[PDB]
Amino acid sequence: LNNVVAVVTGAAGGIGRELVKAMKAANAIVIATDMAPSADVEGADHYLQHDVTSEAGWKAVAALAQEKYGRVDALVHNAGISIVTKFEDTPLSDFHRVNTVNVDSIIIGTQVLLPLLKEGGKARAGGASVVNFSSVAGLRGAAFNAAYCTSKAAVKMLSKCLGAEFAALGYNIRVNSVHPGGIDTPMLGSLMDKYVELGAAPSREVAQAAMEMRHPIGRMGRPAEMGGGVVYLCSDAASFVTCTEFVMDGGFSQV
Amino acid sequence: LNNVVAVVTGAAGGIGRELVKAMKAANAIVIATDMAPSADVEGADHYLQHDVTSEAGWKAVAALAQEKYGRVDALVHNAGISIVTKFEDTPLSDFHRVNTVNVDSIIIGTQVLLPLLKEGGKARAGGASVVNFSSVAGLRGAAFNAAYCTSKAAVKMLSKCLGAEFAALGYNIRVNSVHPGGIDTPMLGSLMDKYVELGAAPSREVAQAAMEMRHPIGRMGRPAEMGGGVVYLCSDAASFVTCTEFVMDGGFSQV
Amino acid sequence: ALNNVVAVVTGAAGGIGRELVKAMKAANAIVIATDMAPSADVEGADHYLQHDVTSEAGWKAVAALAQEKYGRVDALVHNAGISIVTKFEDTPLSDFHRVNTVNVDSIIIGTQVLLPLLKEGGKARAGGASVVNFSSVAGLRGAAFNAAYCTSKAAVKMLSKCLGAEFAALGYNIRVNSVHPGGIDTPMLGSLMDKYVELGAAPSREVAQAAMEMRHPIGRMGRPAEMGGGVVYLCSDAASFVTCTEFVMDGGFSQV
Amino acid sequence: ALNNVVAVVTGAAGGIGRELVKAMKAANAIVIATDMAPSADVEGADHYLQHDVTSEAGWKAVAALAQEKYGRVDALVHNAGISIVTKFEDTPLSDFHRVNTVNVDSIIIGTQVLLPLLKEGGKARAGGASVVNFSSVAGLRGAAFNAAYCTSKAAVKMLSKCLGAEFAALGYNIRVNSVHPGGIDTPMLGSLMDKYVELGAAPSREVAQAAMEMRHPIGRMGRPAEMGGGVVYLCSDAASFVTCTEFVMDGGFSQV
Repeated sequence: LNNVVAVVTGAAGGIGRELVKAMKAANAIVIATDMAPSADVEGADHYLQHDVTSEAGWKAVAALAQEKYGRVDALVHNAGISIVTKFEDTPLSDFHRVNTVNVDSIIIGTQVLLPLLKEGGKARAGGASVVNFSSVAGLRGAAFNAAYCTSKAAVKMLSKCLGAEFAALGYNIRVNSVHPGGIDTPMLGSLMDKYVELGAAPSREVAQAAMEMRHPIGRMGRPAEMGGGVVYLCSDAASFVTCTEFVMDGGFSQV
Repeated sequence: LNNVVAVVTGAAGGIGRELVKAMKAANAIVIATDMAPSADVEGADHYLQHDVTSEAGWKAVAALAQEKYGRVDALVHNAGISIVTKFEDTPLSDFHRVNTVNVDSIIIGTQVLLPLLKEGGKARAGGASVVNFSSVAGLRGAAFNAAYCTSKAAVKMLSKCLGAEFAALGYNIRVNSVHPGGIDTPMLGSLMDKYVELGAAPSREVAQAAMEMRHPIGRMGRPAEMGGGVVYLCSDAASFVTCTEFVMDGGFSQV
Repeated sequence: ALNNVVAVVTGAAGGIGRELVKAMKAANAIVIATDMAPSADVEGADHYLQHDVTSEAGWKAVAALAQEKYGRVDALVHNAGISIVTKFEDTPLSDFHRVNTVNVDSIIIGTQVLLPLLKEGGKARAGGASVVNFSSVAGLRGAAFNAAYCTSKAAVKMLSKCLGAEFAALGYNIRVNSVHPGGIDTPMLGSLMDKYVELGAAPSREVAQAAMEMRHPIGRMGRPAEMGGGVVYLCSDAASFVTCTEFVMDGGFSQV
Repeated sequence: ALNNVVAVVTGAAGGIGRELVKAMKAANAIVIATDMAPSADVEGADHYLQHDVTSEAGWKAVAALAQEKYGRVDALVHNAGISIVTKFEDTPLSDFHRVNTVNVDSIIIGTQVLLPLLKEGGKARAGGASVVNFSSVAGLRGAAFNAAYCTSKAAVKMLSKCLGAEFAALGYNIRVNSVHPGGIDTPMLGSLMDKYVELGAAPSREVAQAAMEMRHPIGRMGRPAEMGGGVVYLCSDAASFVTCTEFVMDGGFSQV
């Protein structure tokens, strides 16, 4: 990932934090972001208090990189929220509230960074790499998981839309969705806990008697293994990778 | 489909009326609902003017089935929109306008027809049949169908999540998904005008053939051909057909 | 709807074998049910023939009748299946080959011998002649102790769409549809778990059946009867435009 | 991280095969490259062998070189391919079988005989060893005049969701993965578009060439070289939690 201007949202969460530091490990010129003021950022040159649900937010991202590097050669649409809760008890406003961050996190972003992710596509042979974080829960939907699965199913599909159309409009901006599994983040630290609140679990360790084993590979993911193809995608390695479904899920779904 | 109190939104759609007709030879009690005040909706047995995202509107359709029968066996949504648009020029409103008529017509409407749906699986062994139309475009990427495909993707996914959640909470309601290709409808129609106005297809003759040749069946799907697959869905012959990418394309996808 | 439809169903004296015939006759299309059984008590099945489905000499004899007796086939039904449950490391090469042979080659030879009698299907119903390839969720998804089995099914799976696409824009009118049945109750499936326990993967045959049923959101397995109308539908012309399809009748099992 | 990783590589003299080699020694992993070709100057490759993959002999020709010289296999590769286009109704079952053993059996004795060293390959390495099989677009979506091919590449796809799932639930650390490439311009994929005239698929050769080009949302025909990158990933332990799943390098083809 040499001479590549990047950016990554949500990179102060479990997966987020690593993606920045293992993208300077990739030696890409990262810019980090998160909802928060400012704290400890490793590798990344610059940070922005960011919420992928804030249009004005995003501009600040464009105008920065604009001055800062004058191009954008990567984009990891990452920041997103996972929720588990009774459907005939969930409002429509909850349903949007998920999409807001997970789906319309991708769009307003990439619309704002569109003048930029142009320039970046041109100055590299492989292209401007665009990475959306869907899931396995966007591949296979889950029970009591209704609005969380429809999120990553759009984060599945929007990608195809973004690769093929951008290809259409000439641009060389590769787009590719991302499909993790039941990642060990403190988010999921209290999401099995929410399978409990819906009865399907006597205790927290009996729902944590499902997620690892729905994986053949037999264990909760770790937020380390996830950067490996993320750099890959962003780099002229995956030059010929568009529209794709990049899946790292312990063989969760195949089975 | 004996003793089938069944609901058919957008019954004045190209596909709409022909499902209405093709459920009568099966001998079902149809309920035609649409945006129009009253037309000659051929086949139906009770007609409503029905805004498909109006919450209190699905309470006038839950009203009648409650009135006349006190059960809902089948639930078929249909009123589904497609914009053709330049992704970077697309309003988010208009992105927000499609998830609403389509994806968000399920989250509301089922809840209001849910009371009479848990009745269906008690009145019928083969259960209660909920059919959100998805489509091929909500399976696979299609540029300048940028705000249309993501929709039916969740329409693809939720179907799953609902159907799964209901069966996990021992409702006898199954939920499937129909995925028609470029169906000889006034929807497959004048969107080839949009393509044209985009200046994206040269002519409709071109546009016709691009949507003709992506099916190696050559023809683009007659609305009554989808009749069979709907019927099967509703029946107790489809009592093991839940949460399915049961297809009807003529060859748009698998190749 | 099955009118005028001369059909060939294999594995007829099987479970899903018996039932397919029943429902097709219940729609009232001329079944020509076939199996390896020397003779078979099959409700309605207008015909019965000892037919080895790997054997060419087999489909020959199928075709003799279907020509002489109707001079066409309107619905070819490869239901003829075996299942092999075994560790890849221990699975002989030929075990792989015995399976594919019976479940893919079986299918291949007759869509080649009965292909003549299918081209008239191209003619006798505009709604094409209905090829009904029985894959499975093994054809859909993967499994431990089902190596050769799933691979075999996924050839069936794929062969279908090859035949959906070829037989189409060659003018031949023939739809090829792929049924992928989920857990279906037979002294086939009611004993395919034994093996996992025979291996020892599961302690008991109760537990063999446990996660079996629960791996479908619906929570149970399938009736032989609950595999009925899906063939009928494919063989019904309500779907003249429905080919290359994985017709998934598994109880959502795959999708979640 | 392709360091202290002993590979094995088939279809070596093949055009992609060659790209795959360079792009893995310039990552500093320990190559054992294999092919049937009599003579091969396989750039990057530490060792070349003359190997028949429809042969446990050929496969135990590999095994000794990894037996004697090293003591493990960390990245076995199965890269051989035949790419037949045939009329379904002009494929003998033999021509069906020829495209089995080179394409599917090759992966079996590759993985039955090398299984010990795959295990030994999975002990020093974190997320484990990987088998990174080579299917094809054909192996996922369908296409005409690829009957025996698109199956053969489907019988890859699935075999490996079998093999992925069977080893992990065996307490080995020996991952199994697959790629499905799109249109890669090679002499391997060379004048095969002539066939799409000898039958009559599209008028000429260069509009058959651009007919293949058309489909691709990416717009262009890939390169042999491009595969290697998405092969250099899967093998490394930074692609540890990638198993059973179908890593895709097609250029958008499948996705629209």
